[PDB]
Amino acid sequence: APRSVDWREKGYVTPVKNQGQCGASYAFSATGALEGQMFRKTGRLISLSEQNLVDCSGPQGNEGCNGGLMDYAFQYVQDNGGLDSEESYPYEATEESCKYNPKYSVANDVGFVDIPKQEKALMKAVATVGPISVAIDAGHESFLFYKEGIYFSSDCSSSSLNHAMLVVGYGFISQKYWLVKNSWGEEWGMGGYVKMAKDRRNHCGIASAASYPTV
Amino acid sequence: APRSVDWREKGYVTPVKNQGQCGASYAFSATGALEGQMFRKTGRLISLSEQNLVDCSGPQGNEGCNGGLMDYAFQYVQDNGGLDSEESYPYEATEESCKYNPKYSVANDVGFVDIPKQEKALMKAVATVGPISVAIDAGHESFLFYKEGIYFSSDCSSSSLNHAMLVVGYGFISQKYWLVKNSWGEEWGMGGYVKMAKDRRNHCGIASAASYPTV
Amino acid sequence: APRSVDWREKGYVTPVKNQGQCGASYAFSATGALEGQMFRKTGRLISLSEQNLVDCSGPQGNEGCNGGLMDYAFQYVQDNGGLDSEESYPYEATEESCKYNPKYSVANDVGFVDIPKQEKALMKAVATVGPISVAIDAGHESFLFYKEGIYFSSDCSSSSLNHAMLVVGYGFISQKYWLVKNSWGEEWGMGGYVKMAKDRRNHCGIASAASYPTV
Amino acid sequence: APRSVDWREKGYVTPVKNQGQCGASYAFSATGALEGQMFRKTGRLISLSEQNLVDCSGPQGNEGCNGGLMDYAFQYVQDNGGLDSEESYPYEATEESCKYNPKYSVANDVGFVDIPKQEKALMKAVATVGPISVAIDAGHESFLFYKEGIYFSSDCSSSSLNHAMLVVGYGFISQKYWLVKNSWGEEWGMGGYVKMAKDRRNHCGIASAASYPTV
Repeated sequence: APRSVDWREKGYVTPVKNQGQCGASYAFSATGALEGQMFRKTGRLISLSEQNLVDCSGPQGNEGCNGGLMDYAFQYVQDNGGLDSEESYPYEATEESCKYNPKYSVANDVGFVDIPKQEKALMKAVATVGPISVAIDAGHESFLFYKEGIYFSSDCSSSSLNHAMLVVGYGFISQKYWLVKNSWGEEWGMGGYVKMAKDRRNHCGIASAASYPTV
Repeated sequence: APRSVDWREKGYVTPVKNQGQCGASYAFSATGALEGQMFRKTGRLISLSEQNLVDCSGPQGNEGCNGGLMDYAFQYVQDNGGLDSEESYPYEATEESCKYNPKYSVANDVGFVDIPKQEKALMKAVATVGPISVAIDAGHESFLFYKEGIYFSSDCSSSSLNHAMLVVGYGFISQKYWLVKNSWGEEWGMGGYVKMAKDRRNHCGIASAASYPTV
Repeated sequence: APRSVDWREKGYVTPVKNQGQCGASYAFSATGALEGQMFRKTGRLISLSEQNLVDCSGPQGNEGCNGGLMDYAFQYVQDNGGLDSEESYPYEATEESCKYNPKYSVANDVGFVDIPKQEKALMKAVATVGPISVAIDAGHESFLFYKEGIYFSSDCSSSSLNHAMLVVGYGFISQKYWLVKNSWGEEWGMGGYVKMAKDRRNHCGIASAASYPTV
Repeated sequence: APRSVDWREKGYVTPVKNQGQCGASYAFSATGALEGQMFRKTGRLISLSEQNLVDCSGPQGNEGCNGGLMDYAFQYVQDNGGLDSEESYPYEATEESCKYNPKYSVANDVGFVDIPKQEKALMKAVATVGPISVAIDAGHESFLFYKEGIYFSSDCSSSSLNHAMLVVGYGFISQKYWLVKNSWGEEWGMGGYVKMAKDRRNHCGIASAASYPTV
C-alpha cells in the first residue's frame, strides 16, 4: 500500500469551500465525498450543491443549518435520483425551501458504505476508494487556531464528535498524519486543510464516523 | 420472518437497570447487547458490569459519566479479553479508577458489527441476532413522561442522538413499533421499556447508530 | 407533560426557612435546589447549610449577607467537594469566617445548568428535573403583603431582579401559576410559598435567571 | 490560541457611542455584539439602532431607559425579524414609541448563546467568536474616573452587576486584562475603552453575564 496518499494530486478534490455561519458541515463533507466518487467514475470533477442538501434532505433526517449526517445526504441523493451542481444551486448559508431541479443534476448515488471504526480500516478506504467523509471533535481552540504541522490535542474527544470533514489522504513526517479538508475557507489552517495525528489512538475520533457513497 | 419478536421471552434480557445521574447509557446499552449474545452462545444469562466499562474503557474512547459509544465498549471487552459480572463489579454511577479483575470475567467478544442506517436492516438484525444496541433522541419531555402505547414525537431528531438504548424486539398493534429497553429503572415507561414508532421515517434516529457484539 | 407539579408531595423540599435580616436569598435558593437533586439521587432529604455558603463561597464570587448568585454557590460546592448539613453548620443570619468541616458533608455537585430565559424552558425543567433556583423582582409592597391567590403586580420588572427563590412546581386555577418557595419563614404568604403568575410575559423575571445543580 | 486579541483591528467594532442619561447600556452592549457578528457574516460593519431596542423590546422584557438584558434584545431582533440601522433610527436617550420600519433593517439574529460563568470560557468566546456582551459592577467612583492602565478595584462585586459593556479583546502587560468597550463616549477612559483585570477571580463579574447573538 502507498505510504503517502493525496487525492488532490489526482483531480478528485474541489477547492476548499466555506460554510460560513450555517452548521452544515455534513453537507460539505457529503459533497466532497460525492465529488471524488463521481470523478472516479466519469473523469470529470464537478463541484456539487451543499445548498441542495441543506434545503432538501430533511426527510432523510438532516436539519438544515442545525446539523445532519453525511449518510443522510447520500440517502437523499439516492432517493432523489440526483443532486444539482454548485453552479446551478449556489450556497446561501441559511435553510431555505427545496429548489432541486432535475435538469441541473450532475451526480447520483446508489448507496453508501460505513467504514469500521478503526484507523487501519480508514487507511485502506482512503488508499483504495478516494476521499472519505468523517466527523471529528473540532471544538477545541487549538483546532480553531491550527496553522501548520500535525495537529494533536490532549483534550480531543473520540466520542463527542461535532464537525464533519473529508479525509483526502495521509502521510508521514521526516510521525503519521491524515490529510483532512475543512469547510472554513482557504485561509484557515494549511490552505483550508489540516494534518491530523494518525495512528495515535483514533485522535479526535477521525475513524469513528467514516463513510463514502457508491455511485 | 416473524411479525412479532420479543427477546425477553427467550431469556436474552436481564431486568431493567438504572443509570442514575451518570451519563453512561452507552455502557448499559453495551452490557445489554453483550448479555444477549453471551446467552445465545452459552445458554446462560449473566448480568454484566456497566461500572467496568465506565471505569476502564477510556483508552478505547469512552468518557466515564460524560458519554461514550457502545462500539468503544465492545472494543474494550475485545482488547481486555473480558468483562466482569455485575455482581462482582457493582454500579456506583460515578467515574472511578479501573478495578477490573480477570478472575470475575464472565463475558468476551471477538468484534462487533455496525448495522446499516435503515429500519429494514435494523429489523433483520433484531430478528436474526438478538437485542441490538441503538442510540436515539430522548431529549424531549414527551419521552421523559412516556407511560404506554406507541411513542411518537413530531420534534424528534434523527440526526442529533443523545441516549443509548437496547432494541429487544418489535411488533404491531391491532401501527408498528420497536420494543426498546431503557436504563432509567423499572418504574419509567412500561416496566422500564418503551414502544417506539417503527417504519415512520426512522423516528428519533432508532436505526442510525445500531450495532451488536460478536462473541 | 403534567398540568400540575408539586415536588413537595414527592419529598424533594425541606420546610420553609427564614433568612432573617441577612441578604442571602441566593444561599437559600441554592440549598433548596441542591436538596432536591440530592434527594433525586439518594432518596434522602437532608437540609443543607446556608451559613456554609454565606461564610465560604466568597472566592466563587458571593458576598455573604450582601448578595450572591446561586451558580456561585453551586460552583463552591463543586470546588470544595462538599457542603455541610444544616444541623452541623446552623444559620446565624450574619457573615462570619468559613468553618467548613468535611466530616459533616452530606452533599456534592458535579456542575450546574443555566436554563434558557423562557417560561417554556423553565416549565420543562420544573417538570423533569426538580425544584429550580430562580431570581425575581420581589421589590414591591404587594409582594411583601402577599397572602393568597395568584400574585401579579403591574409594576413588576422582568429585567431587574433582586431576590432569589425556588420554583417547586406549577399549576392552574378552575389562570396559571408557579409554586415558589421563599425564605421569609412559614408565616409569610401561603405557608412560606407564593403562587406567581405563569405565562404572563415572564412576570417578575421568574425565567430570567433560572438554574439547577447536577450532582 | 492568541495571547492578545483586539477585534477593533479587524473591523468588527463601531466607534464608541454615548448612552447619555438613559439607562440603556443593555441596548449598546447588544448592538455592539450584533455589529460584530453581522460583520463576521457579511464583511460589512453597520452601526445598529439602540433606540430601536429602547422603544420596541418591551415585550421581550426590557424597560427602555430603566434597564434590560442583552439576551432580551437579541430575542427581540429574532422575534421581530430585523433591527434598524443607527442612521435610520437615531439615538435620542429617552424612551419613545416603537418606530421600527422593516425597510431599514440591516441585521437579524437566529438565536444567542449564554457563556458559562468562567473567565476561561469567556476568553475562548472572545478569541473564537468576536465581541461579547457582558455586564459588570461599574458602580464605583474608581470606575467612573478610570483613565488608563489595568482597572482593579478592591470593592468590586462579582455578583451585583449594574452596567452592560462589550468585551472586544484581551491582552497582557510587560498582568492580564480584558479590553472592554463602554457607552459613555470617547472621552471616558482610554478613548471610551477600559482594560479590566483578567484572571483575578472574575473581577467585577465580567464573566458572570456574558453572551453573544448567532446570526
